[PDB]
Amino acid sequence: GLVKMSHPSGDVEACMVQVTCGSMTLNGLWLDNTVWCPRHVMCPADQLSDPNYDALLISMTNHSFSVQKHIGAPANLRVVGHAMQGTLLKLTVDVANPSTPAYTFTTVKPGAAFSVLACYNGRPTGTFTVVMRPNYTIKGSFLCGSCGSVGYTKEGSVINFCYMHQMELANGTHTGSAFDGTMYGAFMDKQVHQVQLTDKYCSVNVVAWLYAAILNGCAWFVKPNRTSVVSFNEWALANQFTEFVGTQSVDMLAVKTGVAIEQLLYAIQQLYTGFQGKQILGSTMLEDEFTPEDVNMQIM
Amino acid sequence: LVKMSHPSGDVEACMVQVTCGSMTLNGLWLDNTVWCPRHVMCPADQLSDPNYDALLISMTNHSFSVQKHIGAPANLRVVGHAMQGTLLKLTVDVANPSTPAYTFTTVKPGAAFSVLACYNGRPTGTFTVVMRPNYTIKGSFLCGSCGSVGYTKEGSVINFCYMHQMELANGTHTGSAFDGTMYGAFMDKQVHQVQLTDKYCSVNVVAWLYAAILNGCAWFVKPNRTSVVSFNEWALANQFTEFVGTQSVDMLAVKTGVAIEQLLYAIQQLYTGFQGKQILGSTMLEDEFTPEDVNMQIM
Ligand SMILES: COc1cccc2[nH]c(C(=O)N[C@@H](CC(C)C)C(=O)N[C@@H](C[C@@H]3CCNC3=O)C(=O)COP(=O)(O)O)cc12
Repeated sequence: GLVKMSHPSGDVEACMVQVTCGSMTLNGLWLDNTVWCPRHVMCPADQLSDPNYDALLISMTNHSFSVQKHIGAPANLRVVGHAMQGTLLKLTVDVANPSTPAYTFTTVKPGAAFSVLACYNGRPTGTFTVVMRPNYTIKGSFLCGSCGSVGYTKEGSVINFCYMHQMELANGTHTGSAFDGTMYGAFMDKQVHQVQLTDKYCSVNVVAWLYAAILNGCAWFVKPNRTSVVSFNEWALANQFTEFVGTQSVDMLAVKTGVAIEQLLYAIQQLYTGFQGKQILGSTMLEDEFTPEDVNMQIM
Repeated sequence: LVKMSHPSGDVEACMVQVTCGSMTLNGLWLDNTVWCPRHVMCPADQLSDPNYDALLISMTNHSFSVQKHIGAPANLRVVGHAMQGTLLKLTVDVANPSTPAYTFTTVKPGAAFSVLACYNGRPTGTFTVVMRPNYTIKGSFLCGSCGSVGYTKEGSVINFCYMHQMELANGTHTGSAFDGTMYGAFMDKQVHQVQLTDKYCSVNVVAWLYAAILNGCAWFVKPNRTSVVSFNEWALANQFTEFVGTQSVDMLAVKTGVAIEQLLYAIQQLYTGFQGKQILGSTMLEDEFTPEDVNMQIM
């Protein structure tokens, strides 16, 4: 009973713009008087292989950037200021966005989930939820012209913006910026080829998923045997597994099932070996794309 | 290959709480009409078998109160109530200023649509389902989600295709088309209901296999071929839907040079087992991705 859920995209659609510098164009996020977009917008296609953004910046001026609002309330958008921030450009416009929602800037830790709004030419086209892999990449769907799309969560009315798209790596694997400018996984926003670290299973999400299995009757894998957290984080470091860090959302699951964290840590150790042709909520491989928060809100 | 819905801000602009005595759920506000599941008239007790025909005439000028909570808040005075199928078609003295260009098309099994789940007239989450061959959906609805809406978008035209109404034994859901008719003809009544046995969306597996080939996973292709007509006869006995090709499945055939009928035969083999192999990271066949999905996302 567990489906990939995203926040309703509206609030964010009200903030998407197109940013242009010469002929290069991408997506931006118009919050109040500021417009954020990736800095590789300044760089001509020729210098993309080794750009000199400190050069490009000083070489640029407000007349280099044109911002346009293609959706909903149309907009006369004029830049009056610019700064670069890590891999992020911080343009200043003269009209505050009236549809600016309550927002903050938190950097996601691995394993956590967030919604992302897939935009092209400052026009939203699709929404989908991802999880921040331990190798600090994401398995989204992103095409030509999608940079500057945004990733956001939402507690209450506050949108926590967390991700701006930037690049694609090997096949299908993507990464980007936190809004403090820093690229996740210390990747370089250049057209060079770059190698990713190895992807690990987020152990906490596996735990949640097993909990959701218990909640839907699929419990055959629950044995009395228990492996500690301290012991688990040790076996974990040598089997492509993340340190298990327990949270109160996990304790809540542990009570309504009466099955302890350490019971499901020990099963994880057996099930990575092989299901031996068995299913848990329809799958043969451990699921790590669902958070304990997810399982709580969804199977509540 | 990710599960992807449309943006929802358009649909979010139309959501609305409808309240009728003790009962409350979501509606959709387009022009001067608010749509909603008709069981709001039934008091909570008497749902085991209501007389919606009785309940409707018992209604008066002020039986329904209607609130908009997002954007410009508002109570709306209703000026006329008509029924239609399992839905209440309510008439309101203010046309929705954020009304989009829309149609009401019934969805057929195998096709994907976006859902916007609401509780008390408030959008909370959005996802994408496929309509199961047995006319249920595998979704995530809780208490008060009644009235949430499923849609597709063809250009900038919202195609409303679903209003959620109920949950069967374990979390398989259904609702109505906007013509009023329940998918699967389940009854908007509080009784246990048998869902037919599901099947495999043959076309969506052919799409998914084409998604593999595109990503370099071609090991399962062999020059053998099963004809569509052969397949469907076979499908009847093996829990599959009949295959109906498409301009979109044809695009995959071209940019892969792999015939539909090769993957039809390839389906018949893989239905047994993968023989210790994996396809895009999976052991069983995957049927929730459409030929349109594969076309858009590997393009
Ligand atoms: C009667 O013996 C049964 C046996 C076995 C299964 C059964 N299922 C239902 C049922 O589903 N009943 C509908 C109302 C009837 C009249 C059609 C309902 O309740 N629908 C929800 C949506 C549901 C809530 C849970 N997830 C959803 O999607 C509304 O949105 C309101 O929500 P709430 O009443 O406040 O929970 C009755 C029943």
